[PDB]
Amino acid sequence: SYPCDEKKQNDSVIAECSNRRLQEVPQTVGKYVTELDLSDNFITHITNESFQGLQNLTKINLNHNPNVGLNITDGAFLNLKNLRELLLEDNQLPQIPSGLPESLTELSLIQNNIYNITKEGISRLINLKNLYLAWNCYFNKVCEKTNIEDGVFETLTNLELLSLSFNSLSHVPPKLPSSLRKLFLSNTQIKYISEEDFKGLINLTLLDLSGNCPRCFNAPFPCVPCDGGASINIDRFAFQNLTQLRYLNLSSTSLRKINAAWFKNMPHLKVLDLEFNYLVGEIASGAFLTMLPRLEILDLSFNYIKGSYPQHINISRNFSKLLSLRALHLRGYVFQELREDDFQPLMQLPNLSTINLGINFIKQIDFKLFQNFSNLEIIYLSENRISPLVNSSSFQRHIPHSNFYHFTRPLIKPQCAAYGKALDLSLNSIFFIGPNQFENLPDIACLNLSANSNAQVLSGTEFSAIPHVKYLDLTNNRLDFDNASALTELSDLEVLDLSYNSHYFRIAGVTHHLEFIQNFTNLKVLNLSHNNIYTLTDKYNLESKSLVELVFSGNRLDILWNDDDNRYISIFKGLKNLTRLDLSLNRLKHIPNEAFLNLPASLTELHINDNMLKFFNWTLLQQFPRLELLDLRGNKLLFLTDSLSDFTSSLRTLLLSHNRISHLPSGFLSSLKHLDLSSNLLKTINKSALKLSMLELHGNPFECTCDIGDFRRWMDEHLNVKIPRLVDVICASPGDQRGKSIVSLELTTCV
Ligand SMILES: *[C@@H]1O[C@H](CO)[C@@H](O[C@@H]2O[C@H](CO)[C@@H](O[C@@H]3O[C@H](CO[C@H]4O[C@H](CO)[C@@H](O)[C@H](O)[C@@H]4O)[C@@H](O)[C@H](O[C@H]4O[C@H](CO)[C@@H](O)[C@H](O)[C@@H]4O)[C@@H]3O)[C@H](O)[C@H]2NC(C)=O)[C@H](O)[C@H]1NC(C)=O
Ligand SMILES: *[C@@H]1O[C@H](CO)[C@@H](O[C@@H]2O[C@H](CO)[C@@H](O[C@@H]3O[C@H](CO[C@H]4O[C@H](CO)[C@@H](O)[C@H](O)[C@@H]4O)[C@@H](O)[C@H](O)[C@@H]3O)[C@H](O)[C@H]2NC(C)=O)[C@H](O)[C@H]1NC(C)=O
Ligand SMILES: *[C@@H]1O[C@H](CO)[C@@H](O[C@@H]2O[C@H](CO)[C@@H](O)[C@H](O)[C@H]2NC(C)=O)[C@H](O)[C@H]1NC(C)=O
Ligand SMILES: *[C@@H]1O[C@H](CO)[C@@H](O)[C@H](O)[C@H]1NC(C)=O
Ligand SMILES: *[C@@H]1O[C@H](CO)[C@@H](O)[C@H](O)[C@H]1NC(C)=O
Ligand SMILES: *[C@@H]1O[C@H](CO)[C@@H](O)[C@H](O)[C@H]1NC(C)=O
Ligand SMILES: *[C@@H]1O[C@H](CO)[C@@H](O)[C@H](O)[C@H]1NC(C)=O
Ligand SMILES: *[C@@H]1O[C@H](CO)[C@@H](O)[C@H](O)[C@H]1NC(C)=O
Ligand SMILES: *[C@@H]1O[C@H](CO)[C@@H](O)[C@H](O)[C@H]1NC(C)=O
Repeated sequence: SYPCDEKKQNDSVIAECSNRRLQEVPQTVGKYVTELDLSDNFITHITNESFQGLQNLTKINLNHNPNVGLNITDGAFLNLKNLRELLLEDNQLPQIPSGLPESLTELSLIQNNIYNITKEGISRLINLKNLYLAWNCYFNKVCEKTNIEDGVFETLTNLELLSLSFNSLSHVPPKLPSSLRKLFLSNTQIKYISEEDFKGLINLTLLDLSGNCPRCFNAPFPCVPCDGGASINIDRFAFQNLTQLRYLNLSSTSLRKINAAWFKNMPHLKVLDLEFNYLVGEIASGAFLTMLPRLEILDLSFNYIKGSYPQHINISRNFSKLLSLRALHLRGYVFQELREDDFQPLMQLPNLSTINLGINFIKQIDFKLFQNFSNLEIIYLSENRISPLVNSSSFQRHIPHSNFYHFTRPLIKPQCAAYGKALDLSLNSIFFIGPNQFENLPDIACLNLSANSNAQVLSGTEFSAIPHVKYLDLTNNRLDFDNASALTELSDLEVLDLSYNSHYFRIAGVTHHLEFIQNFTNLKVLNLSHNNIYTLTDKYNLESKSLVELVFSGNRLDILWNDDDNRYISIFKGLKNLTRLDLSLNRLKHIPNEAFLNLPASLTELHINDNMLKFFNWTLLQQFPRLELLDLRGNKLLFLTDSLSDFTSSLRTLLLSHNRISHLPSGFLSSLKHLDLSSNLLKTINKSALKLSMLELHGNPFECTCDIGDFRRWMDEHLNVKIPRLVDVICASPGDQRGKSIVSLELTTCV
């Protein structure tokens, strides 16, 4: 299957064929295909010729064509009347391709030049459930405003989703179809919303009016405010008939007042986005809060008053009325202290599991207040000013197809929250953890203390008040490991991340003690990456009866092993239950044979990539019966073993990309399902016949003489072995040949 990778399932077959440098649509496309993917190519012409009696095709993706306009022939797709989804994004169009099929349910024309939405190109469409027209006249192109001729949509009676964001409309278009469920109009330069704007949209569940009269604060053009920094103006009766509304986005509309009356007839509102407005007032005395007993997510982030740095956050009593609230986002309100009384209104909300107070520059917090909550699972306090526990103004400056407006990535890694209540204190000033640092905290399972300039010597008492932490993140600090009892008070610890604490490890004379590792009975994952460890004090071996994974990259094994009295010859041996080991980025030029033999026999996965090894004693693989993955990418390897099977019976994956292998020997030979030989120095592959699902080869300098026949043969016979990127497997020589994919070859002249 070339050049498109025909993948199968589920209950339909698709031809993955994008980003292959195509100038055209291959005709040689397996019949009876559900849909085709042709995004990210150089195609420039779409025509009747283009799709011939495909018939079967339901979906077509032609986005990003070409990667520098796109020419399309009227009625080009009509030959396909089973076409339901058509994607034409980033194709630089200046009009809605005329003559479009009526079988379309979904049509995307995002990121194009279309400034006129018309009945000729649209109204026929009829079966459209989803229509996307975002990013066409987003000043400038140049483009004054988007023009929608009156009634273009009313004939689309099955229209469930209409997206017109990032287009200058000035006014909401009339004659909208009552079937609408989602209406996106973010950044449409609409300043006034009238009573009649959404008159008959009785089925709306989502309305996005964000970025209209934005609060540009600390941003330049294309961010453009309404004259005099005025907020969007919404009529009192603008939403009286939108009783099905679940999601309302009013982020960055420069609102100062929220009219409670807008919500009288909106009992189902689950999500309300009010980020990037000027609502500190409303937050203190907002009547609109009494109208939302069913709200689950309220985002009030970045509503700070420039230059204001109040002592306390002023949260209205009415917050107590948001009985269905599950998450409250209060980033960037900016205040100095959080007292138990300040959060009174929220202590009764039964479903509140997430409180986000990131970026508030809070100096003090009465932590006992968190114990008075029914369901907190996530306490996000990153980027605050908590100090070790023994003003009047401030200068805070803030600086797709995607959004919601809140960094949709989770607040805490999921591998961490999964264990329980999570507390994030990263990016604070806990440069030293005091004796009462964590007093009065609920039972925390997940804790992040990353990036706090902490240079202390942990001694075994710092976490006595929260001894049930399972996942502890101590990355990016300058901890001084000079006490064997460090962290032993966390008997339940399962994941410990000490990455990026190189500062004391680098200094000669300072002592380093990692003995605490063995004291944990349930420790599973330990990451000591990027610590430049090159010596240990007194106790030279890491040991754990439980540890399963050890990430030791970015340290200095070259020094620990490559020199010495064999002090660290058995450094990892005592990791009796280890299955994964990362030794990348350790500047290894040579591994002592006994050093390698002492790695735990229990290993199933070993990474040694990105070192500088030139030889590898394969024979050593004999002592690793359970070894399934072996990674050696990014080295300087020269030769391969001639008898691989006399050493391994379990190896399944072998990664050797970015090496200096120039000759693949006889064989091999095997449980080996994956082999990566991409980016090496293979001029050609000698016959080497024969159970493997994948073989990577792009990047080698192949010699395209008739010798490329044995191999060329090989592939033809085995379409059962995936060769990702055949397109990139290229001829290095000879010169007429060079640059040509080893399959494009006009072999015939070979006779
Ligand atoms: C210190 O060292 C530790 C340990 O290695 C690092 O933490 C690990 O980080 C790795 C890499 O981020 C994590 O692996 C990732 O896990 C994600 C979540 O997995 C869960 O959910 C999936 C399905 O979503 C299940 O399959 C799975 O069993 C888990 O329940 C995955 O989503 C990630 O995606 C992977 O697969 C996709 C396939 O599409 C690929 O696109 C990705 O590239 C990737 O291969 C990935 O598997 C691992 O969870 C971490 N361990 C822990 C305990 O957190 C630290 O980050 C490191 N510290 C620093 C600073 O580097
Ligand atoms: C204003 O707030 C709005 C209310 O939340 C925001 O609306 C959201 O906008 C985002 C981005 O445009 C949409 O997210 C996308 O959704 C599609 C659809 O995926 C569907 O299928 C997947 C299966 O994989 C499923 O998991 C989803 O739940 C969907 O059913 C995705 O394909 C995209 O990758 C992306 O996630 C939201 O869907 C949309 N919310 C809703 C409820 O429709 C809006 O973005 C905000 N405005 C701005 C300017 O930020
Ligand atoms: C602890 O918080 C830190 C800081 O926010 C997180 O580290 C960042 O992680 C993100 C995404 O993984 C990266 O884009 C940043 O570069 C990281 N910054 C720093 C300072 O390291 C970290 O992921 C958090 N840890 C957990 C377990 O949630
Ligand atoms: C819109 O709201 C007004 C308010 O009186 C009401 O009279 C009208 O019936 C509503 N329209 C629809 C279609 O529900
Ligand atoms: C504890 O929570 C309840 C609300 O559930 C509240 O009445 C009480 O005042 C809180 N305790 C303190 C000390 O704030
Ligand atoms: C909210 O909390 C109540 C009481 O703990 C629980 O019964 C309910 O299921 C929770 N709501 C959701 C949506 O999980
Ligand atoms: C570790 O720290 C504890 C508390 O400071 C201390 O009592 C002990 O002497 C230190 N040294 C060792 C090796 O445990
Ligand atoms: C940790 O293990 C070492 C060596 O077995 C032992 O000396 C020490 O008492 C242990 N520490 C704790 C807190 O259990
Ligand atoms: C070995 O690792 C496995 C997998 O996490 C774990 O279940 C087992 O308890 C570990 N062994 C010991 C001795 O803790």
